[PDB]
Formats: sequence, C-alpha cells, structure tokens
Amino acid sequence: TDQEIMDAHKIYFADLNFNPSTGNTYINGMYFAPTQTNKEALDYIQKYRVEATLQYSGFKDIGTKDKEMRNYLGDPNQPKTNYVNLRSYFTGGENIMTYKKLRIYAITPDDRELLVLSVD
Repeated sequence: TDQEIMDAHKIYFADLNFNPSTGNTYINGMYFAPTQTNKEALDYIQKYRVEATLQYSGFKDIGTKDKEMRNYLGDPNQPKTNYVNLRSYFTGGENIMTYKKLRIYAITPDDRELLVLSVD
C-alpha cells in the first residue's frame, strides 16, 4: 500500500560531501534504514525518480534510475539497503545542492510514483 511504502522511507540518512574551508555541501545519495518493520516495503521499490536543485542549473527533474543496494551508511559492518545514488542521475555534470529543494519518488514495479522524501 501507498502508506506502507511511504512509512518505509521515514528513517533516512543523506550521504553528503562538505568542504569546511568553503562551506559547499553536496548530496551524493540517500540511505533508507533497513528496519524489520519496513524491510519488505523497501525490497519492493526498485527505481527512484528525483527532482533536485543543481549547483549551476536550477531545480530540475534529473530522471529515474534503479536503486543501488549499499551497506547501510557505507559501513561494511551494516547490511545492504535501499540507496538512491544521486550522482548517476541526469545532472548535466553538476552537483546537487544540500538544503535546497529536493523531491524523491519511489517507483512501484507497476511504474507508479509516490513521494517519499521532500526538502524545500
């Protein structure tokens, strides 16, 4: 169901790169927590659609890509889980700005798009 998938994305960590000298913060991707109450709903979602604000271009649709399975938080000591690898999206060579508008959509294997993560 749409709410079961939606709640299965409420605990997430952003994979950021941060320059302390400069203050630039880019988002590389997004980890969704592998909790037992939402494991099956994360295994269900196979693709993610992203709209994000690029550093030089504006807010833009950057398309749809398969999820990656990645060790939670990059930790080899944690199990693999849903990872939205933002850097493989249609960004035109550009980095995605953190804290500016961002919309991530879970795509059912039936191709329906549901908003699971939203930042303004």
